[PDB]
Amino acid sequence: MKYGYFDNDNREYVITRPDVPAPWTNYLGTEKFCTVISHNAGGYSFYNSPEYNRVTKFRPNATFDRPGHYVYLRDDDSGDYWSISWQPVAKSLDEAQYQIRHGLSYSKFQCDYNGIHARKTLFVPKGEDAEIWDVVIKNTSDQVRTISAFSFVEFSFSHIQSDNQNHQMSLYSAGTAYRPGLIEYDLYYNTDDFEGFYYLASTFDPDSYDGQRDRFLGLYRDEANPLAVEQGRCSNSAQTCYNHCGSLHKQFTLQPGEEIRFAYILGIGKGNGERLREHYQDVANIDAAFAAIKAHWDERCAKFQVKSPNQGLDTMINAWTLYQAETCVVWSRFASFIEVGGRTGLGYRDTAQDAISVPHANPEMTRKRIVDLLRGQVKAGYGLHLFDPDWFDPIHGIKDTCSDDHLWLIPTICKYVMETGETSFFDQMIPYADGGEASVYEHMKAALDFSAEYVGQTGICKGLRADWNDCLNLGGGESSMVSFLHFWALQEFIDLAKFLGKDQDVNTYTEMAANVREACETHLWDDEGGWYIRGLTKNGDKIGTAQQQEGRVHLESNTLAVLSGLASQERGEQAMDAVDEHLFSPYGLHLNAPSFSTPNDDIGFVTRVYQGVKENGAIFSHPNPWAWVAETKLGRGDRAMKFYDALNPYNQNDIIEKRIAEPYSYVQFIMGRDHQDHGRANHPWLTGTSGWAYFAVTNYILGVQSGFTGLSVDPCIPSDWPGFEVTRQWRGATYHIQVENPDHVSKGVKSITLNGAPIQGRIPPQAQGSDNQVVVVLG
Amino acid sequence: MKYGYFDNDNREYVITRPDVPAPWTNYLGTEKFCTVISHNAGGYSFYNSPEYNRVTKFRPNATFDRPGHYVYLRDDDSGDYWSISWQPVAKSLDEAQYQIRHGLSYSKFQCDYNGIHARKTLFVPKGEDAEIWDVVIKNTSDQVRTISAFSFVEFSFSHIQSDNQNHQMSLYSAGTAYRPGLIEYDLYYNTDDFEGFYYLASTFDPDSYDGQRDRFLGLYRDEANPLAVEQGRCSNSAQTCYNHCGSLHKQFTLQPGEEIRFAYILGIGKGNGERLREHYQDVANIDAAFAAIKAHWDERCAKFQVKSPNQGLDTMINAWTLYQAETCVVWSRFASFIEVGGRTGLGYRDTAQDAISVPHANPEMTRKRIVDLLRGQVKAGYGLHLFDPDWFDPIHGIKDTCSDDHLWLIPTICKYVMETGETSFFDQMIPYADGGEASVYEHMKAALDFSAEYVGQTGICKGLRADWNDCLNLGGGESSMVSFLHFWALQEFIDLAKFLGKDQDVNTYTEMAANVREACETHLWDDEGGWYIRGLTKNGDKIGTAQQQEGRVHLESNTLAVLSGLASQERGEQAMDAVDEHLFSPYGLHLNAPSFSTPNDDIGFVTRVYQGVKENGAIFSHPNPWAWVAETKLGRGDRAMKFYDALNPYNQNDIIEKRIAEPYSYVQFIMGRDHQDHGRANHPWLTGTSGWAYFAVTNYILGVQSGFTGLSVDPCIPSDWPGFEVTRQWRGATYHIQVENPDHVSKGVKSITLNGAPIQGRIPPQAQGSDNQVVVVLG
Ligand SMILES: [Ca+2]
Ligand SMILES: [Ca+2]
Ligand SMILES: [Ca+2]
Ligand SMILES: [Ca+2]
Ligand SMILES: [Ca+2]
Ligand SMILES: [Ca+2]
Repeated sequence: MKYGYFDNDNREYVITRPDVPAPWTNYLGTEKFCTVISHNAGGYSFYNSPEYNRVTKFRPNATFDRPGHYVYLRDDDSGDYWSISWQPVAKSLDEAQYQIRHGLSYSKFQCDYNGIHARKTLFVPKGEDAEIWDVVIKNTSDQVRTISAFSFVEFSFSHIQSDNQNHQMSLYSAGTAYRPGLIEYDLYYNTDDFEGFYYLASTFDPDSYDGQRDRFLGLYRDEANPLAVEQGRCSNSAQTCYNHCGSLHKQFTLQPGEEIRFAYILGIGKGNGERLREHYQDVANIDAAFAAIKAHWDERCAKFQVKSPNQGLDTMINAWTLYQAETCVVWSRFASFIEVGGRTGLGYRDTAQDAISVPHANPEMTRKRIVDLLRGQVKAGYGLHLFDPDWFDPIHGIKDTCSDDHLWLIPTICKYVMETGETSFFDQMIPYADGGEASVYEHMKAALDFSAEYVGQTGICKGLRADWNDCLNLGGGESSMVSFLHFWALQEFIDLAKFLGKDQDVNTYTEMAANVREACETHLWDDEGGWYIRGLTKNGDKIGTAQQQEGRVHLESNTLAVLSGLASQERGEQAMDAVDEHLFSPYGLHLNAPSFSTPNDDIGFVTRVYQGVKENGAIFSHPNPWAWVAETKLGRGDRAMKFYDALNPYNQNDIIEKRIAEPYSYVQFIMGRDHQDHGRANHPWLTGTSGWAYFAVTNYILGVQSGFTGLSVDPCIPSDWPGFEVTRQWRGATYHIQVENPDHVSKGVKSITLNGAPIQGRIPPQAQGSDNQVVVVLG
Repeated sequence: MKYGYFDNDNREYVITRPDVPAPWTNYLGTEKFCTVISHNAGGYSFYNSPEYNRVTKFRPNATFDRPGHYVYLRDDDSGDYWSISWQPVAKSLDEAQYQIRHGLSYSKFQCDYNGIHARKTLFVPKGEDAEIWDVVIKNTSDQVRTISAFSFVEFSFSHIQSDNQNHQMSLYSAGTAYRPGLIEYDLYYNTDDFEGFYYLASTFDPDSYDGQRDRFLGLYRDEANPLAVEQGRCSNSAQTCYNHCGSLHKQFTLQPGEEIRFAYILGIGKGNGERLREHYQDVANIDAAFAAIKAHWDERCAKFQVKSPNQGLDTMINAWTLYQAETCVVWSRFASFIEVGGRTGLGYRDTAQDAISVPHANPEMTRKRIVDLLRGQVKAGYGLHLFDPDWFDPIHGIKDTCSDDHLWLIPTICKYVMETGETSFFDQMIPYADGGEASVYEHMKAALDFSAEYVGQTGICKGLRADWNDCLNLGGGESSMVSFLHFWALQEFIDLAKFLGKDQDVNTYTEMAANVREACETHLWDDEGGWYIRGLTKNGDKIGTAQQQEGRVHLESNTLAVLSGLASQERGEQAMDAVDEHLFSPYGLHLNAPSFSTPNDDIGFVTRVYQGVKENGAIFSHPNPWAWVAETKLGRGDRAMKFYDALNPYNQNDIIEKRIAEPYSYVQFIMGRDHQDHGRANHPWLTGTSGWAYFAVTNYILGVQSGFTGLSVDPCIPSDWPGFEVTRQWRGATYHIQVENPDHVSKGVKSITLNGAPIQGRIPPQAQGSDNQVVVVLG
């Protein structure tokens, strides 16, 4: 079953039926004001901090996704009413036709019902901290129609906790006041004239309004049947205390075929509402704002475009996965329909990894997040697991430290400089979170040295998940994954030091890497099963062996052994063959197998998790891309693509009855074979899977990699591919890459010509604005 | 307008119309399992800790109070369905007749609709950690009817925060399994076989069941129209992960006039469900359990009964206010429809005050809370503002200390011993929260000494509310109220030391009290306005003077000046006359006047609060009873009763359109004259107003006071009262008190006779089980 389709021409996902088994969401905003909106217009907005500056409310994890940003239409001759979004009124789908088009930073809602055509486009314009509701109403009937429009948003008390609890305080913390076409919401305890005021305005001069939620909705009614909408007029309520809303109403008389256009604006700050309601009265200003949003992504998408034999890959890489990846980098991981309170700010390992994905499209935000992470690192070398970047924008101990967080930052910083050429970044002085300062280069060495220190007696990095927090504590237990990650970070740093001429560091870290490789190859390989173990308990018992009954094969250790470059080709192929044989499924690769069924605290919390769920036997998406990278390094492009196709949401567009979640977004995890809901995808949007998937496909399958001295093209594709084409923008120059595979191999470059001239090695960075033809022949 | 009436005979409040403007709630449970339930069956249950052991979910502060404990009935011949409680199905009130009877620790729901009579009694039986749903269905039509019943509860993830957020974890933290007539809910991460398991069972053998919320309710539906109920059968769902519910269904065939009875049981712990569903199959066991709940309160109510000319006073004192007061002592202040997360445990000043109210009815719980408070006190002498008694059941600094918390404990402990005669309690060794131990007596001296130390240069106690937390910080600013409270606590302690023969302490604290009185009479009286000021800013500016434009007269300082016994009769009368003239309203006494309109941090956060709201000009209920006590000490019974009648919820039974909240419960505050909603009552049930109101009426208006050596009867009533009667149980003996007022005075005892013999002074404690006639003649 399917509920929509991909519109490649307009870069939108079209939902043709609104009764989807779950809310399919989209993100509005590219700067500070953000809105998480569903195909049923359910959702909320926040400014900068989802935890402390929520703008409109949200009652999560319920059968309905309310409240939202709704527009109710009413036929004043009959009293009939409906919403432009299907919910909350939920007019019969046998009577009304709904369509939702989720685009990049905008969502279009459409409803055709009983002679009235209505469209509503929600988007956050660049340059403003507000959301525009561009509404168009057309009378498609043969008679004069009188239609009233009502907006609705329930204003938040700003702190999520204040919306969820402590109402003894929050119910008396705000008030509403009215001025022509503007409901002004005052957070009374927040004296900042900007952050302490919200508003809902209309470009039309209202006939009525409501600032009190209980008056608009009415007693024993909810968003599905507001009293104001039913009776055809608001109560013109506005007062201090209790729950507030932003409802503006206007009646329109439409001749047959006549259409009208107007807008509502939800925003923050005194003075902005009166200004924008006037500004957008000239619809040309709305169109101009929308055009800027289209341009924003056109510019980004154009920096990497691919044309290959795989339509699913092309569709996702050329738009959706880039979009999801950058969304993570810009908005972080704590504002969705799943993350709705508590954790806020930046997760160290999450953003460190996310930031490696789109420096080619958004270098400024990538640099910002990297600086945030460097500022969130302590002198010891590790990073604060969870912190608010605003804290350090001009601290926990080793017990709460997660052994891998800081290491992910190394490859990411190296990639950022490779991409932008900002080599001076390494000399920039950045303060440590716990006092003092050091250059970016030294921050990096502090991270590498930390992991070299925190190892066991056999030379393996400490790290094991004891509690329910996905954190590799240092309280006992060694992790194969951390050692492999350390090796990878070391290889990256070695290349850097070599490029910078830091001979002393080259020797130091080459030696360190050498010791890591020897220790891993000696202690982590299981020659009975033919794979790498997950690690060892604090008592020295190997976890992930061929002799154990549960948790024998682990995805993370085996994929990273190869991705890092530590594993030999021989062990790499066998380990990945075990991954394929024991972990592959039509929905993607399982994290481990068999699932754990016996609680064992020496192994970790994973033994206390349901089978086929989360860390215990589920298809955890994040590590899947690592398997693709591993396969490309082994030269098995067909194997890599088998894995890619299985996880690609695009290919599951017509199995929603099983997947449930959005077919345009990667999710945190899919229920594994051991759970009765095997196949159901959970937690779309804010997952590191998107950044890694984008990175894996662009840099390893398609094989396009920026470097310190040149651009490399070394693809690993399915042998049956006749070739493919990529448009890559790097350091201000364009590279039109054409890959030819006449001998039908998977990997191996026979020749590369730059502008008609054969070259050997990487492509040197060309002049600013230059357009270069690059022909790569595999063989 | 009214929505019900008081049924004095059955000690229940009868709601005859369910479309009340707000949820009118009741509390089920007397031991550890508690349920906050509304007249629409909305609400939730928790075990011991509302924060960490919630049993069923609750979506607060919304237009509907859901979810709840619902029973849906369906006519299987027509497909029509409705709930026994009006909501959530909300059958037209022109078609169905609903009645709800809230009783002491039980609630009866009734629905008469289209030939079917149904009753549902919810109550938590003593001895079990569960809630019984006693259901009776009767066919009152002239034809055979086939009716199906469905239960519904949405199981909580136990931690309130886990229900509200962090679903990335909680959605995979539980599961359901089914056994005949029992849905077993497993909190997977809680290994305790008792606390880590909930259940919903039925005495009947089910025809179908549902453990998955999404299957019972169905897609794009909610509690108002469950798919299972509409289709007439559950889907027999049960699995791990996602949201769970407890739905058991059974179809019944009823002959005309035939009725059936069965029960659902919501509870905690493995093994209990199978046991209780079987136990209650014999309805006699349900009746026996209900009888125990009636007995529980019959015993308590009988210990103090009054018959006076004031029906409102009698109705409330004989049942409702005692009930509300004891509810606060037993369940604390953090579980209602307003307090739904965050703060949990015990508020020091809240419980210290609450515990003075019902030692005559529940001495065991009173003693327990007193010990909790003593354990929550630090060596320095102050108490932890908010703490969990379980923490100390076998710490903040002076910056987070609230200057009055510990002082309230003194009069409360003295009262407890006076009431029970447990003089040995003073010698009991109790550990301080921050290490070490001392006798109860010494704990008390530590509190008194602390306040003597933390005073200003003029001798007034430090204390002023700087932030939004109702805490009198010691960071600068002096409080009249704290000094008066200190004096009151000192007078109480002096009487104690005198009784115990501690001459040295008698001299020490008499001297301390003397200094407090001199300092207050010298610096806190405003001879221009004729009242006591609120206090002084850290800069020495008096707050609450006749010359100021805002916040001139304050209720707390003026009432306590008299209640404490510090103020002279002359200043007392004038100060209280100012209270009457400037603060009295038909809804009760305002906290201060005029309201503040200019932010002034030297004065406190009150200057940043909306006018007529909370601390700034609202009718804050808590201090109102202090005014009654003050008036009785001044001998003005008519004035005291004017105040009592104005705040008494009972007298507002027919002005619900203005009051909104329950007419049987005191609330935290009523909107003041300065707010447009003046008259609206906010936050019923968990307010110290109930304990203080009970204490004020029983001990001061009716004037019955237990003492260390005898029982005192010194009433202060309206002059037109011909007299009144009280039945008082004290230390195992009964005192049948008859007060005669032939000369129509307000206060002053001419004579007192004990069992026919005239006596002078207090009534000596009589023999256990004795019944004594006490005749008091005023004159
Ligand atoms: Ca404000
Ligand atoms: Ca510096
Ligand atoms: Ca160019
Ligand atoms: Ca359990
Ligand atoms: Ca001891
Ligand atoms: Ca007796």
